[PDB]
Amino acid sequence: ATSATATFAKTSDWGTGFGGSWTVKNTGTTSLSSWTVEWDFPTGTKVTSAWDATVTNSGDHWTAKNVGWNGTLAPGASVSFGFNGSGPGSPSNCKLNGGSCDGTS
Repeated sequence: ATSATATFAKTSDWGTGFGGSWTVKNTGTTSLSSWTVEWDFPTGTKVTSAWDATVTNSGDHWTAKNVGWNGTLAPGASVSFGFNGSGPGSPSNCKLNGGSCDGTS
């Protein structure tokens, strides 16, 4: 609502592998620049490969960025990015844009 919102989704899991599908939507807020969605991966999990989004890691915390080098986007738009990780696929602590996430957590 009058801001940036995101939601978690499932792509496809093959036995032990799972396909993460995050949804990013920036509408309402002023002119944007880039979207950075990060979360905590307590349970045995790790993004082995990421597409359309550079997923990084740091100990027990993870983050996903795409325009972290240009940061040039409009105040209104919607984009999604998927990836493949080895584990359950049940991420938590959905915080993006410095602590922001609706319709999920």
